[PDB]
Amino acid sequence: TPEMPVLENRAAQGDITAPGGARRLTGDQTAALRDSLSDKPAKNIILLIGDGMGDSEITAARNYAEGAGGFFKGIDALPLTGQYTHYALNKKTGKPDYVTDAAASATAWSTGVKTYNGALGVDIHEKDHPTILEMAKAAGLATGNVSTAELQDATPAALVAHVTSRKCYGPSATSEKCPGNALEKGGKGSITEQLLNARADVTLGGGAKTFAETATAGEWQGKTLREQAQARGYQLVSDAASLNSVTEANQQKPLLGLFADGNMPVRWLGPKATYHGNIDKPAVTCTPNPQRNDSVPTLAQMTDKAIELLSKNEKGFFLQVEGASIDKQDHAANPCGQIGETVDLDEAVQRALEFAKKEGNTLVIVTADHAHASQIVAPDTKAPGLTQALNTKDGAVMVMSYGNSEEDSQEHTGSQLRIAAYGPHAANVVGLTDQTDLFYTMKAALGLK
Amino acid sequence: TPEMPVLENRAAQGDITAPGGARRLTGDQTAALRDSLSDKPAKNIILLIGDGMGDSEITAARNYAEGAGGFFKGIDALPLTGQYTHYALNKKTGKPDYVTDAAASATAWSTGVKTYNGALGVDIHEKDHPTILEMAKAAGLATGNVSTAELQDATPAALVAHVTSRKCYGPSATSEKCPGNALEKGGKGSITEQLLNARADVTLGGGAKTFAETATAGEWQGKTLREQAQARGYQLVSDAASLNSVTEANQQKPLLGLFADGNMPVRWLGPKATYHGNIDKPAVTCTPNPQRNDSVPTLAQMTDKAIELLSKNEKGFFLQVEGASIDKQDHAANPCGQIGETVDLDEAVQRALEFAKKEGNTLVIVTADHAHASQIVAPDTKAPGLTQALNTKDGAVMVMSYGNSEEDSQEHTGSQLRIAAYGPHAANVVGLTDQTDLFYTMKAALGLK
Ligand SMILES: [Mg+2]
Ligand SMILES: [Mg+2]
Ligand SMILES: [Zn+2]
Ligand SMILES: [Zn+2]
Ligand SMILES: [Zn+2]
Ligand SMILES: [Zn+2]
Repeated sequence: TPEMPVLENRAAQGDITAPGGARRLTGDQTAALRDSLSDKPAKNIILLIGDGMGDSEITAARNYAEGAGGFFKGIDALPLTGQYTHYALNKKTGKPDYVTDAAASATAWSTGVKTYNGALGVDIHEKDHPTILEMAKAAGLATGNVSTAELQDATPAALVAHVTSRKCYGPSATSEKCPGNALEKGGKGSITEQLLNARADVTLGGGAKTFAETATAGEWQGKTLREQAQARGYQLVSDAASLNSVTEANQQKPLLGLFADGNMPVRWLGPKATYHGNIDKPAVTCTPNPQRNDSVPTLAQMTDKAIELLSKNEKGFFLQVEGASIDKQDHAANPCGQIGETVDLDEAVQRALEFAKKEGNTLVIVTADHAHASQIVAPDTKAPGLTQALNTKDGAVMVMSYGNSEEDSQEHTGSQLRIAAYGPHAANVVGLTDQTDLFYTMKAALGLK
Repeated sequence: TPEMPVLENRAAQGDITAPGGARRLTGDQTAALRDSLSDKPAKNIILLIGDGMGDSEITAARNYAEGAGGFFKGIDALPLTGQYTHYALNKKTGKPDYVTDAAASATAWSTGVKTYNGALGVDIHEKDHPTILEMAKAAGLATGNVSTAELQDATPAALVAHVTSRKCYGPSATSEKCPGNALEKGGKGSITEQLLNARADVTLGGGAKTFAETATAGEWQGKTLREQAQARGYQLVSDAASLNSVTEANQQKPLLGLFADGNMPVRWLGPKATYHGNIDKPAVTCTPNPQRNDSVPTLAQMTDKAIELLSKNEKGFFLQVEGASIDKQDHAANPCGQIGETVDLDEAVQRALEFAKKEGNTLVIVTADHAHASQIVAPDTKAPGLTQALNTKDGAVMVMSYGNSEEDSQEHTGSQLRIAAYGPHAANVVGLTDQTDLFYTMKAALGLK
C-alpha cells in the first residue's frame, strides 16, 4: 500500500566542523511528510512511554550513546512531532497542579479526563472512567500492557485499575488506603486484583511480590493473588526462557509475566551524581549492570513477543510499552542508570517501528508522562546540586546536573515535552496538544466508541 | 491562493476537570496539516528567536500569563513543529561542546556551519562564511535585523559581523581582542563597524554606546561610529515617535534604530528568585516595569514597522527578530522579568503571523538558540538553588527553579528544543533537525545561491 516513510537517517551528514557537515536533513521534507499523512484507521496501536523521558533526557542519552551528531534509530525516527501539556489537577480546587506524577498523567492519556496526583482511573470526583484498554477489549481487540516497573506502579496500572491512591497495590494496602475500593468493603479492589479482573491478553513486567497477598473478600478469598491468576486461566512465566515457550496468548490463555519481585533490574551501572562531582571527580564511562541476570528479559524482547502474540488477532490489538526506570534513575541522579534505560527503550521503539512498517496500519507513538530533573550543563559548571561528568561516544566530556531538590530524590518538572508518532492518524500529535488529546487520538484511529 | 491554516485555537475546549474538557484539539489534523504543506518558494522569511526560550520557558510563561490550559496566539499557533540540536564545537579538538552560547548558535543557523562558543561568522578555523542576510542582500532582497539587546550582542551581530570573539563590539575592545579583525591592524573590523558596512535596510535595537567610539584606521578615522553612520546615509532614530516618522528605508535611506545605551528595558518587574524563596517568601505577582519609559518602542512595534518598511521591496525581504532578555532574565533568575519578555515576544510573533497569512508566501519560524536554566517545580519543592512561587492566571501557585549554578549567573542547558514554522517550506522543521539545517531551509526557500 502507499508506504509512509519512517525517518531513516537524521544523523549528521558528515564532518560537523565543516559547512553542511552537521546537517541532519539531506533534502526537502514537504513531499516526504506529505507521504506520512493518513487518516486511514489504525488496525493496531503501540504506545511507548519513556517514564520522565523529556527532551533533555533524550539529548543526554543520544549525546552519550550515539554522540551529539548521532541519531536514535527508534526514538528519533518517528516522522511527525509535537509538544504536549501534561499538567495535573489540584483535588480540592480542581485547579491546575503544574507538575503531575505517574498516576494522573497515565489516567490522562488513557481516559481522556484530567485528574489529581496519585489517582488511577478516576476523575477528581473519584468517579470511574473507562480506559483505552478496556474500550479496546470490548471492541474485540487484543490488549497488551508491558513495562519494566512493578506492574502495580502507576503507568501500567493506569490501564486496568481504578483507585483513589496509587499506593493501593494489592489487599493489605487497599483496605487501609482505598477503603471505598477494598474488596471486603464492597469496592472493586486493589490494583493487582483489578488487573487480574481486567484480563488483558499480554501483561509483562515485574511486581511479583504483590501477588503473595491473599484475597480477603471475594470468590478467591484465602488464596494468594497468584493462585487466583493460575486458577483463572493465566499462564505465569518468570524468565526469558519460559517467556519464549508461549505460542498462544488469548482470552482463554492470557499471559502473565512476572520477571522481578519489584522493578526489573537496570541495564547499566554507573555511580550517582554528587555535589561538585563534575569537578572533584573523574569523568564516568557507563558499564553493564552485573546484577541484572541474563534470564530477565529486556524491554525490546518483551515488546517483541507481545507484538508476535498480539498480532494474531484478526481485529487487531493495543499495546502499552513502558521504559519505567528512565524516571527512576532520574530521581536517583544516576546518569549511567538513566541513560542506559533510555537506550533500553530506544531498542524497544525500534522493534515497534519495524513492525509498524511491515503491517502498514499501525500507529506508533513515543513520549513521556512528564518532564524530569536532569540537565546537560557545561563541563566547568560549579552547581549547587548533584553533577557528574561523562565520557561520551564523541570522546568529549558531557556534564549532567540534578538540582531541583534537597530531598534525596530529584523531582519531576513541568515543562512541555515531545510526542512523536508514525502511521495512521499520526497527524494529531503535531503542534501543541494536551495529553488527554492523546486519548482521543487513539480511540478515533482505533475506531472505538 | 490555497491558504495555509494557522492554528487558531489550541486552548482547552472547556472544563479542565471534566472528560474532554482539557483538550486542545477539536478534530482530526490530517487534512488541516495537509493544507499546510507547501514547497512553493517563500517570497520572504521572518525568523523569531526567543533567546534561551526552550520548552520549559514556554510552558512557564503560558502557565503564568494565559493559564495551563491557555494558548499563546503567536508562539503556540504555528502548525508545523519539531525539535532541533544546537551543540557547539570545542575549538581545539573540533569535538562537540554540548552547550553553546549565543554566538556559536546564531552562526550555525545563519552560515550553516558549526563553530566554537564566542565566535561570530567564522568557522573553527577562523575562516569567514557568508550569512543568510549577506546572501539575501546580494540576491536583491530587503534585509532587517531586530533585537531588544544591544545590536552588538551575539544574536543580532551574527548576521553582519565576522569576529573571533563576541566581545569585539566596536574599536577599543577589538584592537585588543580580535587583532586579526581590527581595522588599523588590517582587519574588517569591530562588530559595530562591520554592521555599518553590512548596511541592511532596517536595523533596530539597543547598543547606542558602542557608537560613541571613534574609528582608528579607515575612511572615517577620528570620527565616532555614530557620525560615520549618518555620514554614510543612515537615518538615526532613537524613540517610538521618530521610529514612526520613517516612510522609506532602503539602501539609500537605511534605518538605524538605537533605542537604548545597552539593552532595551525589560517589560516586567518582579523580585529575583532566592534560596528557599518558594517556601520562605510570599507568592509573587508580576508588575509592569516603571523604569521602562513610554517612548521606548516594543518588540512587536519594532517588528511591525520593519515589516511595513521591508514589505515595500518587490523582490522580498528577510527579517531576524530577537526577544533577547528572556535569556538575560533567565540568567538572572528573575521569573517575572523573564516571563514578561516571553510575552513581549509572543506579541511580536503574532504580528509576524498576521502578515504571514495576508501576504501568503512568507515563512515564519519561531525558536531559541539553546535551552536555559528555569524549571517548573512543585509548590513544596525544597531546592538547593533559587526558587520563587508565582500567582498564575489560574489563581494557582506555580513554583520556578534556578539551580545549575552557584555562580551568580544561571547557566544555559543543552536540551533539544522546539522549532515551529508556518508557510512555504515549513515542513523542513518537522522531526529532528539540527540548527544548521535551519540555515539551509532559509536559503532554499528564498531560492538563494
Ligand atoms: Mg511508570
Ligand atoms: Mg541574543
Ligand atoms: Zn513519571
Ligand atoms: Zn517520578
Ligand atoms: Zn542565548
Ligand atoms: Zn545566555
